Amino acid sequence: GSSGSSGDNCREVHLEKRRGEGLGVALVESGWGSLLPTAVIANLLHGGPAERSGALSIGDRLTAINGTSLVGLPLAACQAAVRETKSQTSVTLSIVHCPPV
Repeated sequence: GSSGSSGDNCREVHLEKRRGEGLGVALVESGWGSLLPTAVIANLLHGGPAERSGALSIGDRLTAINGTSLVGLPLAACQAAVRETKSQTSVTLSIVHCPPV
């Protein structure tokens, strides 16, 4: 049925880049958390396929890319996976969508 319940709090953001086009994203290693670290956007290329979106901005925490659960993996992994997209003409970024306290 229509899967919809308090469990997964994220936002799927698909993009359209050119074959071999730099995604235009900069992630780093974060400590904040409970058991494992998270992927936090350190910097973004003001003028890329990811930024052009407007929603994805420095800070947001990445969870996966094009269907690649990165949550848990070290920054290196995310840095190696985020690069692959370069060749791809599409990019699906999924970050956390927490409510405005």
